This record gives sequence, C-alpha cells and structure tokens, in this order.
Amino acid sequence: MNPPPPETSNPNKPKRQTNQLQYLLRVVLKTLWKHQFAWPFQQPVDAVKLNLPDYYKIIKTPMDMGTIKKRLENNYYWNAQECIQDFNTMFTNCYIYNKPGDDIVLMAEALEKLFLQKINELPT
Ligand SMILES: Nc1cc(-n2ccnc2)c2ccc(Br)c(O)c2n1
Repeated sequence: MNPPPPETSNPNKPKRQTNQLQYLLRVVLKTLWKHQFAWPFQQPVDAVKLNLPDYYKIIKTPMDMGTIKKRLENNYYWNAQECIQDFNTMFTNCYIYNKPGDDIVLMAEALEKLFLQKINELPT
C-alpha cells in the first residue's frame, strides 16, 4: 500500500508568516504549479496506481508540491529555508528513485531549474 502522506499541520510546531514564505506560495509554488511538467509532482506518489511497488521501499522521506502547498496555506513553516528544503527533498527523491534521461527526471530537472530561478531573489 501507500504510506500515510507527510503531515500538513502540527499544532506543536511553531508557525510563522514571513514575506518570503508568502512569496514562495503566491509566486514560486503557484507558478511552478502551472508548468506543463508539474502534474506528477502535485500530489504524493501513488505507488499503487503507478505500479511502482518499490517506490517507498527506496524513498523514505517523501515530498511533493501538493504537500508543500498545503503546508504554505496552513502556515506550517517557520521560515523560507524550511520550505525550500522540502522542494529540494522532492527533487532529490525523484533523482534517487529514477535515472538520468527518464521522462520524470527531465520533468524534475526542468522544474528545479525554474525553481532555482524564482528563489534566487526573495522579498526582504
Ligand atoms: N517513477 C516516478 C514517477 C512519478 N510519477 C509519474 C506520474 N505521476 C507520478 C514520480 C512523481 C514524483 C516523483 Br518526486 C517521483 O520520484 C516520481 N517517480
């Protein structure tokens, strides 16, 4: 089966709204979300549907833009670096499970370059 998805709320984790975190939701995520290659990354990997039964044997810290989106909307993060780390976990998972040249990797490679472009400059 699929594992439980990552948490999107945690009452005992301190929350914070920063200008940078508002920007990561309004501009960075919500623009990557519209990319033609974004769809595989908008929800946790459904290893059952995709017939990838070894996915969660290999990936032990799953992450996806659907989870990141809910975390941003729920003010789950303390700072932008926490959210950026989640993006990097998602890309890294993709490169770990898959191989250079795979369709999914070409998609992640493209999103990651766009992600890096958008976060090169954050609001102050
Ligand atoms: N082999 C695959 C297939 C994926 N996919 C393809 C279509 N919908 C999901 C996929 C998605 C996100 C991440 Br992150 C991955 O590592 C993935 N790996």
